[PDB]
Parts: sequence; C-alpha cells; structure tokens
Amino acid sequence: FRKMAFPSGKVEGCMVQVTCGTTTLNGLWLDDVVYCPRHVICTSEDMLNPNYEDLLIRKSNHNFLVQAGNVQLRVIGHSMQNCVLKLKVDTANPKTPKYKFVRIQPGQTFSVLACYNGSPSGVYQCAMRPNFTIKGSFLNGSCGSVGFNIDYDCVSFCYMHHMELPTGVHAGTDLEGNFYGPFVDRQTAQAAGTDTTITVNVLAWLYAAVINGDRWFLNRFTTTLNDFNLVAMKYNYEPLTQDHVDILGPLSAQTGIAVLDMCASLKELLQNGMNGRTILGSALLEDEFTPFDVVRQCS
Amino acid sequence: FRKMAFPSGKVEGCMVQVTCGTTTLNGLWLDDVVYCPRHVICTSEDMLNPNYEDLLIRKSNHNFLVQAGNVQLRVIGHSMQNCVLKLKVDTANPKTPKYKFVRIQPGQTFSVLACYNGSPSGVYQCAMRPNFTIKGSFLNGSCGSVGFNIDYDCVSFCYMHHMELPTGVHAGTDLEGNFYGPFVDRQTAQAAGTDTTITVNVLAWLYAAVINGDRWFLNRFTTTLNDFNLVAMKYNYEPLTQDHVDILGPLSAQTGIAVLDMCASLKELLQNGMNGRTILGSALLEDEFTPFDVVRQCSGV
Ligand SMILES: *[C@H](O)[C@H](C[C@@H]1CCNC1=O)NC(=O)[C@H](CC(C)C)NC(=O)OCc1ccccc1
Ligand SMILES: *[C@H](O)[C@H](C[C@@H]1CCNC1=O)NC(=O)[C@H](CC(C)C)NC(=O)OCc1ccccc1
Repeated sequence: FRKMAFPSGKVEGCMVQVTCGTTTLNGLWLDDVVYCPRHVICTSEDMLNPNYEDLLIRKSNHNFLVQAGNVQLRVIGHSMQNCVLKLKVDTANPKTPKYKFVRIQPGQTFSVLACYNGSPSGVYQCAMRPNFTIKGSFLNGSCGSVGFNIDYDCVSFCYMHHMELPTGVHAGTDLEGNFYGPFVDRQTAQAAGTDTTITVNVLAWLYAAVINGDRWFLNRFTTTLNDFNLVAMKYNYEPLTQDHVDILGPLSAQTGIAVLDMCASLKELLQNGMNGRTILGSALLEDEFTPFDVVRQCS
Repeated sequence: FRKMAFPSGKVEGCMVQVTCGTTTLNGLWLDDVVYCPRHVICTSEDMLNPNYEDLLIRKSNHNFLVQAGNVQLRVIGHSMQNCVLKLKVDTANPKTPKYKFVRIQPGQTFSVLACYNGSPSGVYQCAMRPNFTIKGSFLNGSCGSVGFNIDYDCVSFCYMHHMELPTGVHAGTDLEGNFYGPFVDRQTAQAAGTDTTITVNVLAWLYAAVINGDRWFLNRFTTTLNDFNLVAMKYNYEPLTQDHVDILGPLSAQTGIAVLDMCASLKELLQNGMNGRTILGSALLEDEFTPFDVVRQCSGV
C-alpha cells in the first residue's frame, strides 16, 4: 500500500512554457488555448502589489512568448478569467486528452505533475487540506503546474499552482482561476486557517492497514457517531458525516469491521497515542488517502 | 519532504498486454521487441513447478497475443532470455524513448508504473531493499509492470515485476530477466532474507535535513569508514561501500559536512536514539530517499 499518483502522460503532452518579459512559468495547452497563472504578466515590482486588469490591458499578444518544446506558438488572443490567463494560440494541441475542469472539495485527492520551463519533473499525490492549502513540493518556476485525476481516459483538472506560504504549504486555483482558500496572488506573506485532519481519510487508511494484515490498533470498544465526533473535534479532526460512513461501506464490508467500530479504534488511538508503534510504516496517522484511493489500490 | 515519481509518459507509450491461453500480463514494447515475464506461457497448474524450456518448446509465434489496447501486434519471433520472453513483432513502436537497460543496486530507487491488461494504473516510487525485495503495491495481473529512472530524456529500465512473497513484498528481474536476489519464478514458498536499513539513504536524508536548517544532530566527532561499518551492522544497518561515499559527495559539498562526520553523527543517533526529537518533522529515520532523490527534489531537474 503506497501513495500512488495517476499516470501523467496525458497531462505531460499539454504542458508548455509561457514567458512575459523576465517571468517564466508553465501553461496548460488544451486545444487552441493555453491556461496559465496571470502573474506571469508581472514584473518583480508588480508582484508586490498588482492591479491585474490595469496590468493586462497594457499587454499585447506579442508580449507573450509560448514555447511547446522547441516550437514557439503564436498568441492570437488573450483574456483573463479570475486568476488565470487564457492565451489563444494559432495551433491546436494534437495531444489534448478528453478533459474536464472540476473544483474539488477539501479532503479530496489528486495527482500533481510538477513542471519547470514547460517540462515535467515529477508526479506525486496530494490532498486538498481542510484549510484549502496543499502540502506540495514546488520550487521557483513551478507555477502553472496542474493537479488532476483520471477517470477512464478523461482528465479532470482541479488545481493550478500559484504560490508558497511562509509555512511551506502551497496555494492555488481551480482552472477557472478561483483560489482554493482565502489567498490572493500577491507577493505578500499569507497565513492559512488552522488546519484540521481529514477524518474519513484517516479511517480509510486504517482500513487499508487491516486489508494489509495490520490490526494492532483495533479494539472491542464501540461508539456512537455523535460521541466519536465530540472526541474528533476535540483533537482538531473534521466531523464524520453519515455520508462519510456510507462511503466507507465497501471498506467495512470487505474487512468485516463496522464503521463505528473503526471509529472506536481511532478514538483510542487519538486518546492514547501510538505508543511508538507504526501503522503501514507510519509513526503518524495518515490522512491523504480517500476511501476511493484505498479501494482502487487494494482491489 | 515527499516521495516523487518520474513523469511516466515515456513509459506509458511502451506498455502492451501479452496473453497466452488465459494468462494475460503486461509487456514492454521497445522498437520491434516486446519484453515480458516468461511465466505468461504457464497455465494455472503449471506455475507450481514449471519446466520453462519444455513449455516454450510447445509454443509458436502464433500462440502469443500481443495487443496495444485492442490492436493486435503480430509476433514474428520469440526467444527466452533468463526469466523474460522477447517477442519480435512486426511493428516498431513509434513512441519508443531513448532508453537503456540497467541493473540497480540495493538502496537505489525507481518509479514503478503499475499496469493491468497493458493499461497504466498508477505510478509510485520504490526502493530496492537490501534483501532484494521491493515494498510494492501490486495486484493480480500486474506482472510485467516496469520500474525505471529517467535522466535527460533517457529512460533507464531497471525492474520488471514477477511475484509476491508471503510477507507481502515483491520480487522481479532486470530487463535481461535476471532476478534481483535469490528468487525463482515458481509458485513455491519462498522467503525474503532479513532486511536491513539503507545507510547511504539515511545519510542522504540527514543531509536534506541540514540543507533545510534542521541540524541539531550534527556532533563534534568523526569516524573511519571501517569503524562505522562495523557498528552500523550491529544496528541492522547496511555497510557503506566506496561508491556510497562518492554518491554522497555532492550533498557533502553543498552542506560543508564531511561524509565521515555525518557518519559519526548517525552513529550517535543509533547508540542514543533521538530523545523525543524529530528530523524533518519525523521521529523515524527515513531510508528510501537516495542522494539523487534529495538533489533531484531540491533542484528543478
Ligand atoms: C511560481 O513559480 C511561484 C511558485 C513558488 C515559488 C516558491 N515556491 C513556489 O511554489 N509563485 C510565486 O513565486 C508567487 C508569485 C505571487 C505573485 C503569487 N509568490 C510566492 O509564492 O511568494 C509567496 C510569499 C511571498 C512573500 C513572503 C513569503 C511567501
Ligand atoms: C503476476 O501478475 C503475479 C503478480 C502477483 C499477483 C499478486 N500480487 C503479485 O505481485 N505473479 C504471480 O502470480 C507469480 C507467478 C509465478 C510463476 C512467479 N506467483 C506469485 O506471485 O505467487 C504468490 C502469489 C500468487 C498469487 C497471489 C498472491 C501471491
């Protein structure tokens, strides 16, 4: 049982490099449009406090240098949608997959294809934290890298990278240009809300540990849904809903452990700690596997 | 600090399915050759105790179904090389990347593209353990999935998947069909040797901590390589090779911390524990990041 990302080939064929003056970042080329973060139009001084509409009206098509590998693509239009710039190009990307733009909810997961200068560097799995940050691995020049899920050949784009907070976590937008969370695309120190742990994910991962022959944390105690949620909230865990309990149904049926029995197990785990033991090789309770992630990997 | 796979697109374009009778696994299509585990030619019952030379005698080119998606590739020749089958097909794969076949050492990492029915399913980072197993995530029908590194557009294939051991770890071959470790492709009870911690990777991880400012564990001592190796073995840590000292060179230069000084720091951690302190926010010493993985992630490679 490992943190597993989607194969990135369908997205790799869409990455390009976008340059305006001195600033370089990545763009997503679908059909005849290139999507990228709007702060590519900023100089260093601009970034500190930009007025984007005012900055954008002063740009021409030829201020945008888009490169797909060695080939320049000619920009023939441009518009702005929220924090995302849409560059109309004179060539259609032949490698455009079947795709959709989706806005994901907190606790959901996706794969990130980290890119620099329009070239893919690495792929890894992330979750949208409840405070709408993501614990990523991004360096300078990674903006415009996207997050995605893949279902039967259709790529669901859910994230585009824009920045790193002073705490080292990351913030971005959906493909419509709207930030996840209370962040803005300005070069200013920004704090996130207090993060919480994704409870339904922790339970899914505890079920993964059982499917893989680890049971040390189980007990014979029981709990009601409301009594578990009281303890969970006390420990900065998100509430468990009945929808979550249902979503865990297959994992419960597979292992024969009722959801509320696994809740009792996690409650003890939260109140006693792990006593220096590990679960699936982890000294901490892991919350970036969804129930579907566990099912996909285990079955 | 997270495990990051290589982008998998160059390998995805090479995955096909190979069927004999009812047995289907994955194959690797490079130029006009398809590489796959030789037990594709086994029936359910023949896997218990297979005679591969005799099983292959009864096979002809026309007994092999090679498909890229639903499109059949005609097999025009077959041979066995160690535990892999090489199927000559009549079409050169137009998506063949620049590539090499390499045999990796214990402790080296690679990305695995897990495939089923020749269809890629996920990608994750693995390390070759010192007992020559990998802690993989594989299901029925994953055999023939490959593990690989990429350097400057050249894909180095290092692993092809063949089996699961009773402890739940996995075993396989290089792309010349030579098993890593002392395993055989027979459905027999086999057991991985006792595992050990990958010292060179723990050291890499200590350097990564130092690069990020977490350096409380740096002590005022040093040690010789031989003295360190003798103590490390007492803690179930691998001995260091001369090549291990050399691949730590770049991190040693970047931090100004001598490799043998860092060794003496790790020794103190082994003899006294961490005293309830963390390193990169972990209470456990991590051993599946190589020196290259640390560099690759701190740079924009
Ligand atoms: C895009 O390549 C870049 C990604 C950052 C670079 C460092 N790690 C990343 O993920 N984005 C920015 O540099 C971004 C641009 C703004 C105009 C949105 N700025 C940023 O991330 O700095 C945030 C920050 C500002 C001031 C203090 C502390 C952090
Ligand atoms: C090839 O797809 C398969 C991979 C196994 C399937 C379960 N998880 C895996 O990694 N390899 C075999 O089935 C292999 C074939 C022999 C000729 C080497 N046998 C094997 O792995 O035996 C152990 C085992 C078999 C079936 C389920 C679980 C373990």
